[PDB]
Amino acid sequence: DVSVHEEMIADQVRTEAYRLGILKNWAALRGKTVLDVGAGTGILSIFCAQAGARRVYAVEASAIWQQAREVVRLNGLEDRVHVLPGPVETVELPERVDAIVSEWMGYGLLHESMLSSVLHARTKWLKEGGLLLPASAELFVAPISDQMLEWRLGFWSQVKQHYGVDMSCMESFATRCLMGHSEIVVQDLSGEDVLARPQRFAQLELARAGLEQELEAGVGGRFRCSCYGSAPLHGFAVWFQVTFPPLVLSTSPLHPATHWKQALLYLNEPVPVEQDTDISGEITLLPSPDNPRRLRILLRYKVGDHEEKTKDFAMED
Amino acid sequence: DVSVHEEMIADQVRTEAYRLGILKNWAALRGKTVLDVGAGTGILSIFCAQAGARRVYAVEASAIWQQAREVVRLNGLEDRVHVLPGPVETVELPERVDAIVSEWMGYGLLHESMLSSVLHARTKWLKEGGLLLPASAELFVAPISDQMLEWRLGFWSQVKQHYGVDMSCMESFATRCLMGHSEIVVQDLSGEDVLARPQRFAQLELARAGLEQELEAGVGGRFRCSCYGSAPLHGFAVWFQVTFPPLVLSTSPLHPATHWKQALLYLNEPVPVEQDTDISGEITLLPSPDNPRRLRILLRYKVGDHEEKTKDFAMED
Ligand SMILES: COCn1cc(CN(CC[C@@H](N)C(=O)O)C[C@H]2O[C@@H](n3cnc4c(N)ncnc43)[C@H](O)[C@@H]2O)c(N)nc1=O
Ligand SMILES: COCn1cc(CN(CC[C@@H](N)C(=O)O)C[C@H]2O[C@@H](n3cnc4c(N)ncnc43)[C@H](O)[C@@H]2O)c(N)nc1=O
Repeated sequence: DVSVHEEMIADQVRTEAYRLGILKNWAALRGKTVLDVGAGTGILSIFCAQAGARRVYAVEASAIWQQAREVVRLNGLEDRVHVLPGPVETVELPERVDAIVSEWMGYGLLHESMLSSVLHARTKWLKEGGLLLPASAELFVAPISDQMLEWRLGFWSQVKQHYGVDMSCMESFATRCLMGHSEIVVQDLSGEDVLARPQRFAQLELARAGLEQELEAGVGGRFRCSCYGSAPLHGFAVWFQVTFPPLVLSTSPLHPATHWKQALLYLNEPVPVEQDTDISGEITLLPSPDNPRRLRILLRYKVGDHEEKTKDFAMED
Repeated sequence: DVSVHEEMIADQVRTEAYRLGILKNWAALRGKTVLDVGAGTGILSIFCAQAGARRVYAVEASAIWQQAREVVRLNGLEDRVHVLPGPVETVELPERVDAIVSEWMGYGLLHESMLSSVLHARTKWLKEGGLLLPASAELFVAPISDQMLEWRLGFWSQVKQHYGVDMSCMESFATRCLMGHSEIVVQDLSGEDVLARPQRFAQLELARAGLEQELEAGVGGRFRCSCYGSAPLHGFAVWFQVTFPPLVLSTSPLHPATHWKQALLYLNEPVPVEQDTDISGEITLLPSPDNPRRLRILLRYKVGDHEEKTKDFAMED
């Protein structure tokens, strides 16, 4: 229960990006009012007060709201930051607000579906022309050769050289277990895993008319790239960045690691690729039919001269 | 599902200890018959055949028995190693056996309670004077100051120095979450965490009359030690070793790491200790009332001049 909060506060990229994204908007926040949607243990509301906000409403649905109230008190801000328990959809604020801040991004950007609550608060509580922090988000994909996966699968074929027993038949079993499922896998990668230049496949402007309906219909787009070299293709990694009106908070595997890691879409088995193998496809992020908070990703892809294939993923538990 | 098997075969201590423990008994195994209780993917049965066993019955209750049959075939041993699906309690072997091998140890030695199946097979299938591999087990305890836990709890009090927001009130919350529960926690430690000389608190001779009834009544004993230095005491670590009639397979945090890690018994909160603080107590490993395969540990302990305390733990899921 503390574990998610520990991961957040140990994430220097996340924490410093928000701290400085908020501080860069001092001019817009000075003497103004802020709503923190899903304030958690409260650090973003405190940052907003430290950037000069007159008053901050920290709205938190979970039990941890009590810790935000204590953090506010410890920092001497109890008369300017008000912690309000419950869903933002039904909280009663005493006034409309000049800015909304929220740490709404989930794995694969949209898992848990919190953006809809930020948009609900924007409509209900944000003053005309008010500020959203962050203001926008971009989605990226790249083909991957997951070096750790390669090693895990291949180790069965190395048992003979280490213990004198051939265990290579386990490779196919392990491949079925680790790649043959249809779950999105959250795992951190690096440049050593990235097989082609990353491609931006969608852009979300949080204030833009129609975004709520786009989320319901599916967010995404097509991509195309060409492989850097020869390797087993394991699938694709999806990640995001968000922008504070600019400072960019990135979750790319080519940038410093974050608690969001990346969302991995594994093909049913490895596919050999070579330098300049063309890969194209389409990725759509959707709410799951049974749970709208569980991310679903529909992947279409075409590797080289192979036929276009499809794989329909749901977020791992 | 493959994950437990990957962890096993990547555990060089486990795999080499069994390989050499088996090979050291070549004289007793040459031309003889072996039962492998819970053969899994089969490597121990193959090792026994490579030590000269005439015939090996590899008994495996789970679905993975099919992989053991394929591993046996890949190594050309299908006419000497027979993979038999189902519980050893009801398998029909064609003959009594000269030796039993088994990888029966769980976390905290007895979690999952597989030893009882080895003892059932000994009674039912082992010839008089036959060999058990391993033959014996010892249980150890030491007081611990878990350096990673210390850092995790203390990081809340460092937030002010890194981001300018006091979050020290989260320390008590985090302590309640991470130490205030009554679950056994499986985690690997090292010498940096060990606060006093480890103490052996029980010895199990697998062939000895009465062991089945001891397991039901509880295995364990008293211990006493004196702390090396000043540190927050977080509780105790429990681990085991097993002996092949001698080669010792150790899961101590002072020895190379294994997939069994150690079983950690955290006190409800840290207790300061100093050089030469005397600690005494008693540890009993028991089957859980509701699930006999789930390990329960009853801990009595006395730190310095503090009163004796009790904590009743059950294995984490
Ligand atoms: C998104 O997926 C990752 N994710 C993120 C968080 C981060 N936290 C805290 C945010 C942060 N600013 C701090 O603690 O500093 C977001 C918090 O937002 C809360 N929340 C969600 N929808 C709400 C609503 N309609 N009204 C009010 N509160 C709502 C939710 O209960 C979390 O406590 C978490 N805890 N778990 C997660 O898996
Ligand atoms: C103990 O706690 C850790 N532990 C261990 C294993 C190791 N394996 C495989 C052993 C090994 N020699 C190989 O695969 O090389 C032990 C195997 O033993 C099987 N088993 C248990 N009781 C049985 C019975 N009465 N009759 C027949 N088979 C039985 C069980 O289904 C496992 O597959 C595992 N898989 N999970 C775990 O959590």
